[PDB]
Amino acid sequence: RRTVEKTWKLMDKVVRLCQNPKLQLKNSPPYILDILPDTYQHLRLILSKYAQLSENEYFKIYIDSLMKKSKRAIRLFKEGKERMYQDRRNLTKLSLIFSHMLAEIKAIFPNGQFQGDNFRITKADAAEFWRKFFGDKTIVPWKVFRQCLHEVHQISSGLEAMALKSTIDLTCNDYISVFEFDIFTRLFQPWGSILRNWNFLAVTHPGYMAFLTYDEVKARLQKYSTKPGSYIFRLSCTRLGQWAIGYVTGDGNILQTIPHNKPLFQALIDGSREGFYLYPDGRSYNP
Repeated sequence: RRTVEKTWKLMDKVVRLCQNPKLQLKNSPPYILDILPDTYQHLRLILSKYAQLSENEYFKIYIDSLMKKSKRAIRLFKEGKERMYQDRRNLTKLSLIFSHMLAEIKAIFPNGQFQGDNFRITKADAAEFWRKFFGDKTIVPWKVFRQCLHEVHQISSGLEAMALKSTIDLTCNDYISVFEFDIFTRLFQPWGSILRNWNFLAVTHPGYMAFLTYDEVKARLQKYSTKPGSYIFRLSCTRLGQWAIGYVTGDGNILQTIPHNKPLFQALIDGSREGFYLYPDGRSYNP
């Protein structure tokens, strides 16, 4: 708790810094003004229930992530000055990453207790991969993983690795827990063509907006009312491991679907067929 008294303390400076009126935070997911507070409430849940907690390696890496994370914001509010109303956009990249650190600690410690030992990963192939390789593990550094990842699904170049590090390392801490893992496995399934989809999808596809809000997505496709068929897809902070599809109707309107649990790969392949998905990001060509 010694360092976490130092962890919360840092987090309060930050919620202290954000609450500034000159910031006009339009708290639309994520709400840096809630995720952070909620993150504390849970640490109380977690610390309530628990030296066994002390040796938890993920807890250590995690709180390390949180604080390392906390001070950067402040430092940010420092460097930035007036700019505070690229240093800003950075702020958002963060409230985002905190949003995820939220979800993960929530997932590894449900109701307040450690259950990483038993995370049930959604896709099976996916699960045997990790079990086989990591088995008992809950968190794994980046290099290690990539290496194993590599024994099965070869990674074309140092460039692409990091780019993938980028897509799997949410919390941004150079480690990959079963969670950051379990989400990405569900995002880019099926397990066999793992890296194949990812590349075709979130790397060269004009239709991959990464994280976005339902208001922004609409916002963007308001520039295509004129052309129904135009669509784009995204991830969601409020529901990680999930893609939602936005597109414009022959009614001129803008609709939003979320596949239940059919991959994006097919969805788009099909929706494009009923002539639903035809001009990725209002762009002529569509793969």
